[PDB]
Amino acid sequence: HLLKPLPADKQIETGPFLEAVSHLPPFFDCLGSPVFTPIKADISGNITKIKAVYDTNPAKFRTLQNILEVEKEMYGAEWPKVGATLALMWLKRGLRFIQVFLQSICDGERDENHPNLIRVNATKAYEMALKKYHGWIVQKIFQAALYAAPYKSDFLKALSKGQNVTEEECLEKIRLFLVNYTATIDVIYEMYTQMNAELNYKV
Amino acid sequence: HLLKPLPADKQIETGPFLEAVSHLPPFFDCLGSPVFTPIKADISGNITKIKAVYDTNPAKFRTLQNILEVEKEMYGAEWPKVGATLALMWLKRGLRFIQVFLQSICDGERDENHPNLIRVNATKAYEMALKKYHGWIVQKIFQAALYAAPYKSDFLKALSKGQNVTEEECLEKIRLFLVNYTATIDVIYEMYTQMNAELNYKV
Ligand SMILES: CCCCCCCCCCCCC/C=C/[C@@H](O)[C@H](CO[C@@H]1O[C@H](CO)[C@H](O)[C@H](OS(=O)(=O)O)[C@H]1O)NC(=O)CCCCCCCCCCC
Ligand SMILES: CCCCCCCCCCCCC/C=C/[C@@H](O)[C@H](CO[C@@H]1O[C@H](CO)[C@H](O)[C@H](OS(=O)(=O)O)[C@H]1O)NC(=O)CCCCCCCCCCC
Ligand SMILES: CCCCCCCCCCCCCCC
Ligand SMILES: CCCCCCCCCCCCCCC
Ligand code: NA
Ligand code: NA
Repeated sequence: HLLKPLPADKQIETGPFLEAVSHLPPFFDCLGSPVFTPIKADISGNITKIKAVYDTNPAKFRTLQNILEVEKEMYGAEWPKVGATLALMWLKRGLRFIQVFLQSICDGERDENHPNLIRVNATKAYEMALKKYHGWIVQKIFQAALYAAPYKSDFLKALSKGQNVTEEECLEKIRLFLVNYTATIDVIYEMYTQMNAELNYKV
Repeated sequence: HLLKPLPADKQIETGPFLEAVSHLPPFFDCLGSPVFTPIKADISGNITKIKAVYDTNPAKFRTLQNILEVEKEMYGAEWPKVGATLALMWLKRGLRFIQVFLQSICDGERDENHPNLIRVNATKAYEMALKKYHGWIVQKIFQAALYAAPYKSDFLKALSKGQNVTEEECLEKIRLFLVNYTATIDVIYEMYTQMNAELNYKV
């Protein structure tokens, strides 16, 4: 479930984007703990919200840019803290977490003392994508939750279950996925900047 | 939204029980933090599951005892870790948490160093109702989450907002609620014992 390549105009079609990222919450099951259940629910809830908006008028909401532009017009001063704009503001952070996490694993980043954990990789991704938006209590909850993360080898095997591929092949496929995925996330973040749609409030 | 008194036969009608406890998740908002959102979702999800079972045949599922008896018959060896029996096994723990927490506040239990927090009351309730069913990682997550709890005075005011009553009056109304609520929870727990429907697994 690769993302589509970016067109020259860098516009991201909403329908296909939603279809693609809808495949990402299931992989949370690959972490193997109920600790990750509310996480999968938050990301799913963002996707549901954006889809619900889109479905009201797919042509009006053809692209993610259209969502922001249209909602900016539709709403008052509560924008961008409303609607699919808010849902995508949070979704992009989760998407970026996943991106940074996977990229870190693929790049061979590891605690040389504990080379088969994924805590360093998840911590980096958390720092880069989400931490700034969490108050100290939520940050404490993340640090605790990371102990529930699987072994690296197990996580990777879970990502390729049934395919009977080597770890090296699994990582090559992740790297392939990361190309259009990273590009797409980067464009989304830049659009939030350009539209002055980004907020910095903590939860 | 008082619970009904217990009849001589101690049978608890499912429909009215569900209607009554459906009023309890909203009061989570009285804690004033997003930290409690996944908690309210778990308890709501149990109530939804039990209601969904009940709705298949309200007469068959007339009482909570009926639910356990019928599901024991309907299911194989997966019972009691299935169905509305499992949902109620977890719901009762949340209900008991609430009971112990409220009763502790009403009984004047406090950290004399910090008399306007509710951490001691919530810790006691957690220890008595849920802790045993949590692995160490989830227990760490609870301890962290408790820091998000409101001041006692604020929590109580939030429970009576609009009514313009004193704290003393608010607590008298809580104490009234606790009579049939405690009795009902105690019967539920005893039924799980009698039916050998209780499990001790940790999450
Ligand atoms: C039982 C004993 C007691 C203990 C219970 C305490 C439990 C406390 C758990 C707290 C955290 C649950 C995770 C969810 C966090 C969320 O609060 C945030 C903000 O969530 C956003 O809020 C907005 C309003 O401000 C809108 O409602 C958004 O919704 S809208 O659709 O309405 O616009 C919504 O996503 N999302 C987040 O921070 C994003 C989560 C992304 C995670 C990325 C993967 C990381 C994996 C990490 C590895 C560990
Ligand atoms: C974003 C950065 C990363 C950080 C994110 C990490 C977040 C981790 C949060 C973890 C905890 C969320 C709370 C939910 C816990 C639940 O896991 C448990 C068991 O839940 C049960 O599981 C069963 C299967 O075994 C069935 O599915 C039940 O469902 S069924 O309906 O299918 O049968 C379900 O209730 N319920 C519980 O432990 C019960 C909760 C009761 C709480 C009572 C009020 C206490 C208030 C406490 C004050 C603090
Ligand atoms: C601390 C664990 C958080 C890990 C979050 C990753 C779960 C999603 C996995 C996405 C895999 C998509 C790969 C497709 C090639
Ligand atoms: C650490 C905070 C957990 C508190 C859980 C209590 C929330 C539910 C309040 C129930 C109030 C019902 C009173 C009716 C009279
Ligand atoms: Na690179
Ligand atoms: Na007493």
